[PDB]
Amino acid sequence: MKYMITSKGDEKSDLLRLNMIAGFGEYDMEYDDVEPEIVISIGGDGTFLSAFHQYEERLDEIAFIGIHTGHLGFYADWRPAEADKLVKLLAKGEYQKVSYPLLKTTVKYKEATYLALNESTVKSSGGPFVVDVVINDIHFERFRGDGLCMSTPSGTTAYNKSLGGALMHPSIEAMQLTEMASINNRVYRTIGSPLVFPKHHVVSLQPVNDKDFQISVDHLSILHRDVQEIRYEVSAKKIHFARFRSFPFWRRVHDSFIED
Amino acid sequence: MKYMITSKGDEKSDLLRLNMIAGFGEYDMEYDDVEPEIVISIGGDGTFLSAFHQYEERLDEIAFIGIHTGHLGFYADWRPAEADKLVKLLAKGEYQKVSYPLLKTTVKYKEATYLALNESTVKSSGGPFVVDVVINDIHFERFRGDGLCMSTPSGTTAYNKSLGGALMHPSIEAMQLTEMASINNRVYRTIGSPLVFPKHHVVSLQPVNDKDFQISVDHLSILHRDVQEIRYEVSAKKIHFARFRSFPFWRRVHDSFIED
Amino acid sequence: MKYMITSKGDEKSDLLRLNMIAGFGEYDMEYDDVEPEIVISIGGDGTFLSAFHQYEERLDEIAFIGIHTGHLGFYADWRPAEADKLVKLLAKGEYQKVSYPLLKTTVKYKEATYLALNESTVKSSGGPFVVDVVINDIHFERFRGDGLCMSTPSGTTAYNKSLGGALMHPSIEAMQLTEMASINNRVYRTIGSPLVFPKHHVVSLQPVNDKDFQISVDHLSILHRDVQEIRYEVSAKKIHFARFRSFPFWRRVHDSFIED
Amino acid sequence: MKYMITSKGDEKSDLLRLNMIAGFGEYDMEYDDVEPEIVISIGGDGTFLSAFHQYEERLDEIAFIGIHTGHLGFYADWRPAEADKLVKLLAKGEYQKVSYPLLKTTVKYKEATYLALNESTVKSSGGPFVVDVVINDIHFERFRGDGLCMSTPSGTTAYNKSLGGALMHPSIEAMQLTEMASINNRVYRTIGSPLVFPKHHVVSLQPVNDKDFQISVDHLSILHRDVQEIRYEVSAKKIHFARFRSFPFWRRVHDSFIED
Ligand SMILES: [N-]=[N+]=NC[C@H]1O[C@@H](n2c(SCC(=O)NC[C@H]3O[C@@H](n4c(Br)nc5c(N)ncnc54)[C@H](O)[C@@H]3O)nc3c(N)ncnc32)[C@H](O)[C@@H]1O
Ligand SMILES: [N-]=[N+]=NC[C@H]1O[C@@H](n2c(SCC(=O)NC[C@H]3O[C@@H](n4c(Br)nc5c(N)ncnc54)[C@H](O)[C@@H]3O)nc3c(N)ncnc32)[C@H](O)[C@@H]1O
Ligand SMILES: [N-]=[N+]=NC[C@H]1O[C@@H](n2c(SCC(=O)NC[C@H]3O[C@@H](n4c(Br)nc5c(N)ncnc54)[C@H](O)[C@@H]3O)nc3c(N)ncnc32)[C@H](O)[C@@H]1O
Ligand SMILES: [N-]=[N+]=NC[C@H]1O[C@@H](n2c(SCC(=O)NC[C@H]3O[C@@H](n4c(Br)nc5c(N)ncnc54)[C@H](O)[C@@H]3O)nc3c(N)ncnc32)[C@H](O)[C@@H]1O
Repeated sequence: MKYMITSKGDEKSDLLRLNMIAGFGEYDMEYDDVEPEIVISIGGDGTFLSAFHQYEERLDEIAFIGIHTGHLGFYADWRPAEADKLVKLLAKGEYQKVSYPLLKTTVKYKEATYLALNESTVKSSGGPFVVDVVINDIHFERFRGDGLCMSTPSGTTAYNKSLGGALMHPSIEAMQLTEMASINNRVYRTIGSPLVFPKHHVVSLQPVNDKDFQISVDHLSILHRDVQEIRYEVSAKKIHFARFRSFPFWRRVHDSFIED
Repeated sequence: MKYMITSKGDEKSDLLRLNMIAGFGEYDMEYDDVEPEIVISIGGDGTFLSAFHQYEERLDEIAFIGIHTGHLGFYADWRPAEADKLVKLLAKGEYQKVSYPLLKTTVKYKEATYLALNESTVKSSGGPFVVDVVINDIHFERFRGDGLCMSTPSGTTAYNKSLGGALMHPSIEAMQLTEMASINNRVYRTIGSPLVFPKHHVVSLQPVNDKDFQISVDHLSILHRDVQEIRYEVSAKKIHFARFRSFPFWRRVHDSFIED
Repeated sequence: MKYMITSKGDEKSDLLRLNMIAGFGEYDMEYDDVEPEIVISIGGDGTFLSAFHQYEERLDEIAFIGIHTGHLGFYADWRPAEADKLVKLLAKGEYQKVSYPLLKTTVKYKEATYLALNESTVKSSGGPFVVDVVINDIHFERFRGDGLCMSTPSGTTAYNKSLGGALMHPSIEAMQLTEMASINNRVYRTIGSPLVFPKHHVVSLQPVNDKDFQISVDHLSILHRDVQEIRYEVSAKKIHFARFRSFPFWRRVHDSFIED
Repeated sequence: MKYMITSKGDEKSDLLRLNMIAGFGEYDMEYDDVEPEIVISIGGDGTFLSAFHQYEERLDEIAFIGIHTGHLGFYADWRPAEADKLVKLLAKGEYQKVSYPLLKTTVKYKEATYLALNESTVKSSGGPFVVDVVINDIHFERFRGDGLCMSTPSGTTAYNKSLGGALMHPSIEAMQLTEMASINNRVYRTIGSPLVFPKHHVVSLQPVNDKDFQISVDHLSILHRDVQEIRYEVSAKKIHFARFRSFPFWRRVHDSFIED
């Protein structure tokens, strides 16, 4: 089975990568970073993010594995000392697949589309941030403030969390929108609360004056000029994980935030 | 078709109720508050809550209608001046059904079960509130504070909202747990963020010292003594609404909180 | 110099108390719990609270000392192993005084007055909590929700903190009001933000319907019936601490919440 | 008495400015925008901000007046239709002075100092924002997130408010620090709560890796490279308002946020 391995780049991660490759050499496993069926990421959640985007064009043909070298990561839930056990199980195909929902972002000017594993956020180019929020073609509110964040289920433990958003189990096909320092006057009104949308619901952000926005997708952040619309919806695409043992999302949340 | 009508009790509501009954008299409609197929609530969301609990034993045989007399209610989304149009459509059966998820609460000592349309909350009898939160048999945290609130999707716009919870579209089969003034020390740790659970996930609250709790279910609030466990899960039962026109949840949220 | 010692009641605290008394016996120190000039509290912040209220009638003649036996307390900032050094310094009068502001609460029906070291809160007797907030005789808002909390500066690290309140340096003569799960509709409006008031500002809570309130003052909580007004203001009275070394408030905040 | 008038620039504001000048011509009043004793700002709070910074070098020789043309502003608390009454009172010197505290910001690389009427905030140049917070020379925390905001008392109703900060009466000489989307892990810890500092307390932000910061002061925002320290403290300088009638801060808060 074709596979590839990305690395954080530091000494610890590269040597672990080299050892796993040597181990894979003792099995019927072909290293291939062009069309792998298995992508192993060694490092943190930031390394896993990169691995995901590196292969976002063939998400349906890939099963991802995360190794943390590293504090306990949400995506990288494998200890380094378990690497040898890992190469074994991967070789004999003793694993099933677990899928998480993704977020689709469409920027219309032409138009560009992006896929997020964590979230996509929108900010202004420097001036004040003012946008109209439209839900399924119905004007919901005019948001004034620092920006808006639209998170996937697995992304709720990231940026979303810092903004007061709720943590959602990744078996729920939804996206969550949170506010960033909204102005609430006797003249300016936002909902304040995070909003959780189901599949097929479309949230559209529309410029009021300034048409330039700094739009981020996970770790990537690009300036978009002359934007007519930003469109959010639960993607039809999903990310597939290879799971060899039980590591429940809530236990992962506990170990990362409460006590490990 | 059998039907019944509850009223807020004030002059406006009772007279509207009497007029609708007279109108139903002009059709093949039998008033029956023992086995109605249609329950019409005239008043506010508090009146609708009562109507729901009054008939929670036959939820699968009933379609609910809410009339607000009344500011725009989340459950009571019919204007009084539309009552005559309402009686018409109900008579000719020109309506489909919309269902919302419900919350099941199980209190073990024996055990009692309750059904919530909005939420179920837990507080102490007076002393400090300390409970262990267990998710699917795994200890998640030890909560210290004022209490915990477990909300249905449609209930997220109620008490849940005041506690910083997210608003969830009621087509999502989930429950949301929020904290009430949790103590977060260098010794006491809670997740802080709201938690959204899917169907079949079980959240269990377990006493640490005091075994007495003030437990609320929607408008009802009873003291429970010698509690061994409080168990939350998305109910297998659902509430059924009769819908005659489009009134989207998000538009309802907008009209109630942003601008009507 | 007259002195007295209160104890948490457990083995550790009582024996420490007995040892300190024996140590004081080696100096010109008279034990007196009726008119002490020095009150030593051994236990936690809950024990210190009790010591304070036990002697709130002679606050200007007393210097308080807190010993934690015990995690690091905000009021009890002395390690048990430092007790012997403590008895020494207290005997030779090698200490200056540090004062913190207090909160005065006046309940009118007749009227009762209370003094708080941490905070005073107001809740309903069971029904909904609705009160008019009047600042210096000007109606500020009508609050609907679970309740209101008025905190002293040193109390801001307590209940106030759990409600989203700010931490205030105790050299600032002020009181801070925070909300408890306020309902914010398109019909019900509260400020949302905590409010910090200076000396001589008077905040008055006035019933709208229900005249019965559960009113707490620090650890004490009594039901008041037929209340006409609750009045908050920075007290003219202050609590006096005896300080032998530098232990800055912000360092105390750090050790309690960040890392000790 | 020397005076000057700034304007929002729109038709309404300029004509009001021209009329007031004509009115001042009927009295012993000399227009002078180089050394005015009275600065009148016509527009919004953004116009008042500009007027303040335009003359921040002679704050002790100036009394500011704000006219809103305009919704009710916090600094611009004069209705346009009251302009004629205003010119009268100003001419006869029938006014006393009210002073609000200011915030001093010192950026060391050399060093630059800035004065804020509302707040000063710090963000990263694009990468992650990581800084060490030092209070009076004692390391308090390592902040990871979007940024930090340090607000004056009168500024608490602005940006500070959107970040969950408390509203402080401007008679209190203090500054308030609030967080912007802080990361709180089991490895990263911030206080979370807003912090209110008194006069003479110094808060210092120190780079951990990236030494470049986008630093804002009210409406102004400049990038600073190779920063060694950002230092916050309550300024010795104060802004002076000319007051002709009672318009209490809390009433101003009410009219702006609750109901006008
Ligand atoms: N910057 N940053 N992130 C540091 C933390 O991000 C973590 N992380 C990561 S990836 C690490 C990384 O480099 N991430 C870039 C991410 O930082 C997040 N972020 C940003 Br941008 N601003 C943030 C902010 N202000 N607070 C918290 N997180 C923020 C946001 O999720 C963005 O995709 N993914 C998750 C996840 N799903 N759940 C919980 N944590 C996650 C890493 O473990 C690390 O601990
Ligand atoms: N108390 N109260 N509730 C007043 C508001 O509750 C509204 N309401 C109602 S029912 C009215 C009533 O009497 N409700 C009792 C409910 O009050 C809510 N509640 C409580 Br208890 N404490 C609250 C609090 N502190 N803040 C806000 N809501 C609170 C909680 O949802 C409880 O079930 N249902 C909803 C709903 N699903 N979404 C939004 N609003 C709802 C009514 O419209 C009314 O405006
Ligand atoms: N309940 N309780 N309190 C537990 C914590 O209170 C601490 N404490 C105490 S006293 C301990 C005690 O028994 N306190 C009763 C206090 O509990 C606080 N409280 C209440 Br009531 N409800 C709370 C809640 N929901 N969350 C946090 N604190 C709450 C409130 O301050 C009340 O006066 N004083 C302080 C203080 N000034 N700053 C920080 N912590 C303080 C103790 O150290 C203990 O860790
Ligand atoms: N951007 N903006 N501000 C719009 C509002 O700022 C108001 N304003 C102003 S000045 C208007 C303006 O142009 N201000 C620039 C200010 O915007 C504030 N600000 C920023 Br930057 N980001 C914000 C944000 N995300 N949310 C709220 N306010 C924000 C911040 O206070 C900054 O100094 N001062 C006050 C004040 N002291 N209290 C309350 N409101 C104030 C104006 O009335 C206007 O309604």
